[PDB]
Amino acid sequence: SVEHIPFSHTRYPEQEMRMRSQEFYELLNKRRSVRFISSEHVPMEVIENVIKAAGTAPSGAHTEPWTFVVVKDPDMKHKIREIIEEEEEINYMKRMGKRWVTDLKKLRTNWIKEYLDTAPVLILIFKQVHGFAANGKKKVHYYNEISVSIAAGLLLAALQNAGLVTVTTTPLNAGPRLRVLLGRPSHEKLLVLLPVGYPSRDATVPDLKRKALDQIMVTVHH
Amino acid sequence: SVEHIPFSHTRYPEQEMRMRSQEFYELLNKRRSVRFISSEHVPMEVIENVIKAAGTAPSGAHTEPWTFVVVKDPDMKHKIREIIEEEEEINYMKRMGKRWVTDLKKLRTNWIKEYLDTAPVLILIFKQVHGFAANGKKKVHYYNEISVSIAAGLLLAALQNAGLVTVTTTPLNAGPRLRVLLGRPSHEKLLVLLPVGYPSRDATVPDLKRKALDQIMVTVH
Ligand SMILES: Cc1cc2nc3c(=O)[nH]c(=O)nc-3n(C[C@H](O)[C@H](O)[C@H](O)COP(=O)(O)O)c2cc1C
Ligand SMILES: Cc1cc2nc3c(=O)[nH]c(=O)nc-3n(C[C@H](O)[C@H](O)[C@H](O)COP(=O)(O)O)c2cc1C
Ligand SMILES: N[C@@H](Cc1ccc(O)c(I)c1)C(=O)O
Ligand SMILES: N[C@@H](Cc1ccc(O)c(I)c1)C(=O)O
Repeated sequence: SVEHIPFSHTRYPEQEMRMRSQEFYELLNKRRSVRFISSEHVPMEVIENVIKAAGTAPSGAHTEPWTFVVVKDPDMKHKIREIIEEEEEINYMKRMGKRWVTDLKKLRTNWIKEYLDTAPVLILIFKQVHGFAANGKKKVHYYNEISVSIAAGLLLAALQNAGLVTVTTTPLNAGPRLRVLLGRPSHEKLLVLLPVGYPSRDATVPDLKRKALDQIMVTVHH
Repeated sequence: SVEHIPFSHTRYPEQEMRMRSQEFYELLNKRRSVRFISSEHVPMEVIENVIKAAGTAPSGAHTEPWTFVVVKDPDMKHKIREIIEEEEEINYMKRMGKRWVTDLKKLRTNWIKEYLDTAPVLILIFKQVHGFAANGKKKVHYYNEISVSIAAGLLLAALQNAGLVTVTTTPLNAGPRLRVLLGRPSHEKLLVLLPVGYPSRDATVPDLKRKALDQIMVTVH
């Protein structure tokens, strides 16, 4: 159907591979989810580059099932805020349940989300649960959720790389209202919302620790 | 429950932010899924650094619901190969269906997977659909699949950054046999399998193109 071509690869000497892999780990390790974000301007060129980076993700059968909806308009951001705070309040009060609520205590999150106003840019990542071809026939988006999550991962990496912060959020039950507000089609579903900017001078994060290597990696012999 | 501490941030001057974001895009853009992988040795230090990088992912309510199972043993890799080829053959013949099969023609994939033997290292990413606390009580892993996929994304980025290649694979219906072979617990499920190494001198990729920016980005006023 399409042509297959020689793959062109950039290879480093081993020592540099070692250093690169270490530095990249050290860089990503400094990524923390930040819930206090400055209103300070960020260059749209950088925002575009991080979205381009996300778009380089692999996807099931090459379907690229993602839409990155960018919101900079203050009225639109605030509209987004109110929807989310409204739904999250019901979430904390009742819909998540006691266990989940208890599970969140360590993070000190609640239903008020100031960052949705203060962050200069919001990125809403929509997955396309199926697509359409040019003739208007439906196309299957194999593993679209995983594919879009991988893209989101790349996006997260690209933000850290560029010196920006965010917090990956899942505004449970806000999806349908957000879809309508933002004029997205019925086959798109909000996956995560990323408020983007610099951290506030007064930003804090929970003193969480990541697992040791021997807690996430298992090597298997015979 | 735990303490909240000042967040420490590394910030660049804007111009450098621009250049960094561009270079990182250009680096990731050169990532392609590679299905022809050399048996040449790769430093385990690098493999560990890419797994460490994956492990830095955010996760729902801080649950880190992932297990990276590393396989270098040739017997064990071959065992993995046979399970997958066996299941994939049924997949192409019958289980995926005509539409999916047609959808894969452009990639020229079939049920034979030489890379599972030739790649010096296989990484099987397992999601923990729920976890256990130290007392043995069950813990909920909120959005574990998304959380693990995001980790996989970071892993993919880390591989490209270190000059390694792979192909993200989903060996449909091979999950249960693979979990048993590899001694993983019942609450772990194989998400993707990544064969890792250098590309074969003769590696090819389909001449696919990515969407234009204006095809993935929408700005809303
Ligand atoms: C969720 C997911 C599942 C995939 N499963 C397979 C697979 O089973 N076999 C395979 O050969 N490639 C698989 N791929 C790789 C895609 O076919 C590949 O990303 C796509 O063709 C675009 O190519 P690229 O990664 O070089 O940009 C998968 C990718 C994703 C995101
Ligand atoms: C799928 C997913 C959903 C998340 N949803 C939220 C959310 O709705 N609200 C929030 O404040 N943080 C959310 N987070 C962020 C996590 O709480 C955070 O990643 C975790 O506490 C560990 O913190 P760290 O990112 O700084 O390592 C989410 C993370 C993931 C992976
Ligand atoms: N897992 C099979 C088929 C396959 C292949 C590529 C792809 O993007 C998808 I979604 C499925 C295989 O490995 O051939
Ligand atoms: N979405 C809610 C609750 C929440 C918060 C953090 C988190 O890791 C998870 I999973 C859920 C909120 O944003 O507060």
